Amino acid sequence: MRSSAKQEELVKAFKALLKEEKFSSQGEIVAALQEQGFDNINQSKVSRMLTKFGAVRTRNAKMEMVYCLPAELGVPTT
Repeated sequence: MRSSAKQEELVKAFKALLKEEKFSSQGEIVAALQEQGFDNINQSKVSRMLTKFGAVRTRNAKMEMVYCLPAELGVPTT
């Protein structure tokens, strides 16, 4: 019985957005999360999360170089 609104959402959202293979830059996912429901996001937050989580830029179904997520890296805990 503990309803504490912690930032364990910005992490599920971040990893999910990347794994969908749509965003081709930081600023792209920066704006995306603002539409999702995060008013605490900027270019530094997105560039920091990319380096922190360890995302990779790869060619998708249509050869577009977009941001995606490799093997399980960045489990919610801290």
